[PDB]
Amino acid sequence: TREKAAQGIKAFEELLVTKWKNWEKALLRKSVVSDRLQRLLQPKLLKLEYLHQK
DNA sequence: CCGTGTGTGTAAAGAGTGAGGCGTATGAGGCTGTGTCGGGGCAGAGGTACTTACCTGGCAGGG
Repeated sequence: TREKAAQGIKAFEELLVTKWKNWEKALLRKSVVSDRLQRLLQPKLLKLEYLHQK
């Protein structure tokens, strides 16, 4: 299995394709939005906390 | 008269929840012990009609 993984190979699990469900699309939209917000907020939150501690 | 454009069977995926049994984990029980801490009483400050009597306002005199 080592030799087969090397030289490249596609195991059966890695080839499974599941058709995307309607609700998964909304879930991904909400996920992207929320994580973009968190990444934008973390810097300002740390800035504010540092200012308060100062 | 042979092109093609649409239907159809029926189990095969595709999810989509849902269910059931089993196996592991937990508990409860005295026991005995030892540090500790919330706890839970524990009392405690500390905040219907008629008649008679009594009181008040008024006008009156007195000095």
